[PDB]
Amino acid sequence: SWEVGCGAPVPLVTCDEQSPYRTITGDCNNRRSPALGAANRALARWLPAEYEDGLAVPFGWTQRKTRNGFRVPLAREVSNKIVGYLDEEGVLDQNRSLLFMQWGQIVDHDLDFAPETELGSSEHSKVQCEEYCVQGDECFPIMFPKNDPKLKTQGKCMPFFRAGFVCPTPPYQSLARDQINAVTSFLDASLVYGSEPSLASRLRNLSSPLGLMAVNQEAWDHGLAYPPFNNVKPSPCEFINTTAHVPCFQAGDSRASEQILLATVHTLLLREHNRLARELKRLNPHWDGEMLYQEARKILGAFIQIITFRDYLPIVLGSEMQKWIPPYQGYNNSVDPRISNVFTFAFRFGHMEVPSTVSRLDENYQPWGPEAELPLHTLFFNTWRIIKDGGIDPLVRGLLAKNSKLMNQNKMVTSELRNKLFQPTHKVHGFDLAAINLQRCRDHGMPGYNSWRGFCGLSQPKTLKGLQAVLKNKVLAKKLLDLYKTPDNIDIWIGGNAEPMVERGRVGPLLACLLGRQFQQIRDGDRFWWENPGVFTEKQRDSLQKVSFSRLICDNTHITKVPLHAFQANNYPHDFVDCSAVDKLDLSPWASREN
Ligand code: HEM
Ligand SMILES: *[C@@H]1O[C@H](CO)[C@@H](O[C@@H]2O[C@H](CO)[C@@H](O[C@@H]3O[C@H](CO)[C@@H](O)[C@H](O)[C@@H]3O)[C@H](O)[C@H]2NC(C)=O)[C@H](O)[C@H]1NC(C)=O
Ligand SMILES: *[C@@H]1O[C@H](CO)[C@@H](O[C@@H]2O[C@H](CO)[C@@H](O)[C@H](O)[C@H]2NC(C)=O)[C@H](O)[C@H]1NC(C)=O
Ligand SMILES: *[C@@H]1O[C@H](CO)[C@@H](O[C@@H]2O[C@H](CO)[C@@H](O)[C@H](O)[C@H]2NC(C)=O)[C@H](O)[C@H]1NC(C)=O
Ligand SMILES: *[C@@H]1O[C@H](CO)[C@@H](O)[C@H](O)[C@H]1NC(C)=O
Ligand SMILES: [Ca+2]
Repeated sequence: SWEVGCGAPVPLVTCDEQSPYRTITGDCNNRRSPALGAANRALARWLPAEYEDGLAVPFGWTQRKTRNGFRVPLAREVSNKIVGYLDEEGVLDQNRSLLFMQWGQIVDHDLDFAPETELGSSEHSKVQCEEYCVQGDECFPIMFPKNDPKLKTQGKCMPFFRAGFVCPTPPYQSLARDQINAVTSFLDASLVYGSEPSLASRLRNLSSPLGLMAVNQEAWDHGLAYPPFNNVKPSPCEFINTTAHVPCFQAGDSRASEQILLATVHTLLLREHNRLARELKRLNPHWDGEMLYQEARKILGAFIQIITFRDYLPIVLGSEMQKWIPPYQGYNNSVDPRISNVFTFAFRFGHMEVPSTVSRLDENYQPWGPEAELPLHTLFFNTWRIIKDGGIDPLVRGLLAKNSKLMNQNKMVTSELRNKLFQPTHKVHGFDLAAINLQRCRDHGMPGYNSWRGFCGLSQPKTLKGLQAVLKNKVLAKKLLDLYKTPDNIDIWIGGNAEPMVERGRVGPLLACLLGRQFQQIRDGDRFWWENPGVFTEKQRDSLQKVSFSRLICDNTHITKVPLHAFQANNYPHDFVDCSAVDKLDLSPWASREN
C-alpha cells in the first residue's frame, strides 16, 4: 500500500483513443489504465517477492543466512549435478522440428526482457566483478564449486549482473525489488519494430514514402534483404571473427543476433514487412508512407498471434491447452495483460529444447558443403556465417528438416549452452545458461517451487516420497533434495522443468499452468487482438486464417520445397511439397476506394 505511481519510463505518450493502430511503446491499449502492458515498467507479481532481507538482497548473497533453515546451493553445482550430460545420442524430439524451439525464442523475445544493470560510462566495477569475483552492489557472481573443471581454466567465478529494477533505476528503498520489462507485454511484433519510439524510427526507411523498413546496403542475399548492421563498437559479432569484420544485425530486439538461427527468423520477418508494404502500395497507390508502415505492421502482428495460438501453443501445452486457454469470447479490459516475473522463467523451458548442432542443407536437403554441421557454441553472435557462408536459405532448410532436443530428466541442457555459452560483454565461450537461470531466479526474488505448486492448485511435496511421486523419478528427486534439502527451496526454473511432460505437450503440470495463465491474459487483455471485432474486417480475418510459417518461407526465401505443418518432425522428400500447394495470404480486402 505504498508508492503505486512509481517508475521511470517514457515521460510523454498521450492517447489518440480513436487510432486503429498500436503504439510502439504499448501504451493506450487499455483505455482506463493507459500504462498497462507498456514497456519499461515493472514486471507483474503473481506472488509476493522473496528476498533474503525481504527487499532487494537475493538468496545466496550472504554465507551465514539461510532460506527456511537451509543454505541455498550454488547455481553452478545444481547445474553440474542435475542439468548436465555428455551423451548427445538419442536426445532429439521425434515429432518436433527445430522451428518448434525457434518460434519459442521469437515469442519470448516479443513478450519479456529484463535488462542487466552493468551501466556506468566507463567503470571500475565491471573489472571488480570479473577479475576478482567480488560480490557487491550489482555484481552477483556465480561461484564455482569444489572440483569444477572451470577452476583450472576460467578462474573462481562467472561474472553475473543483477537486472534493472523500477523507480530509481540507480539505487534502492521500500517495497520489494521489481524488475523491469523493456518490451511490450502484447504479442505485437515488438521484436521487428522496437519498443521505443526512438529505435522504431531508426529501423524504418523514411527516405521514401513507401512504408518500408531499412535494409542492409553493404550485403545482399541473392537479391533478398538483410537487417542493417548495428555499428556500435565494440561488437560481439565482430569479436568472434576479427578477420571477417561482420557486425551484429540491427532489429527491434537487442538480442536478435544471439544465435545464427534467431537472426535467420528476424530476417524472414523483416523481409515479410517490406513484401506486405510493396503489395499494399500496388493495391492502394494513394496511401502515404505512414499508413503503409502501420497497415503492414498490423498484419505481421496478427501473423505472429495466429501462428502462436493456432500452431505452436497447442503442441506445447497439449492436453492442458483447453483447460487454461479456452475459445475466444472477446476483449476483457479487466484482465491484466502484463507479463509476470515468473513467466520469464517459466518460458525458459525452451533452453532444454536446444540441440548441440546446427545444420545447413542444400536445395536437395542434403548437407551443404564440407562444414555443413556446426557446433552451437561456434554460432553465438555469429553473423559472418550467414553473410559470408551461403545466406539464410541453407539455415531455413535446416529448421524444417532437423529435430529439436527433447527434454529428458537425465539429459536437460546441452554443454554447448551449459559450459560454452558466449555473452556479448565478455570474451570467453565459457558461461553456463543453466547456472545463469538459477542465479537469475534468486536475483528476481522468486518464491520456491512449492509456492508456485500451491498457486497452480497442485500438491506441495514435503518429503522424498512425495517428490518421487510428482517427478516420477527416484534419482532426480533424491538428487534435488540432496542439494535443496527441502522441496520448498527448489528454484522455480529447475522445479518446473523436472516434472514429467503432460500428454501431447512439452511442459509439465506446473509450467502448463504458469504458461497457460499468461498467454490467456495477454490474449484476453489485448484490445488489438486479431479476432476482436473492429480490429480487422470480416474479409480480412478470412484471409489471415490461411497464413502459415511455410508460406513465410515461400514468399521470402528461394526455398521451393516446404512442409504443410512446419512445427512437427518432417522428412525429405515425402513430407515436403512445392510452395504452390501452400495457401497464399490474400491482401484483396485491404484495398480501399475513395467514393
Ligand atoms: C540458441 C538459442 C538461444 C540462446 C543462445 C539464448 C540465450 C539467452 C540468454 C543469454 C538469455 C538471458 C538470460 C538472463 O540473463 O536471465 C535468455 C533469456 C531468455 N530466453 Fe533464451 N536463448 C535461446 C533460445 C531461447 C528459446 C528457443 C526460448 C523459448 C522457446 C528462450 C526463452 C527465453 C526466455 C523466456 C528468456 C528471459 C526473457 C526475459 O524475460 O528477459 N530462449 N536467452
Ligand atoms: C529505402 O528505400 C529506397 C527506395 O525503395 C531504397 O533505394 C533503392 O535501393 C535499391 C536496392 O539497393 C536500388 O535498387 C537497385 O537497383 C539497381 C538498378 O535496378 C540494381 O542494379 C541493384 O541491384 C538494385 O536492385 C535502388 O537504386 C534504390 N532506389 C531509389 C529510389 O533510390 C533504399 O535502399 C532504402 N534505404 C534503406 C536504408 O533501406
Ligand atoms: C506429431 O504431433 C502432432 C501434435 O499433436 C500431431 O498433430 C495432430 O494431428 C491430428 C490429426 O491426426 C490432429 O487432430 C491434431 O489436432 C494435431 N495436433 C495438434 C494440436 O497440432 C501429429 O499426429 C504427430 N505427427 C506424427 C507423424 O507423429
Ligand atoms: C573467419 O571468417 C572467414 C570469412 O571471412 C573464414 O575464412 C573463409 O573460409 C572459407 C572456408 O575455408 C573460405 O572459402 C574463404 O576463402 C575464407 N575467407 C578468407 C578470405 O579467409 C574463416 O574460416 C573464419 N575463421 C574462424 C577461425 O572462424
Ligand atoms: C473479465 O475478467 C475478469 C477477471 O478474470 C472476470 O472476473 C470477469 O468475469 C470477466 N468479464 C467478462 C464479462 O467476461
Ligand atoms: Ca510485445
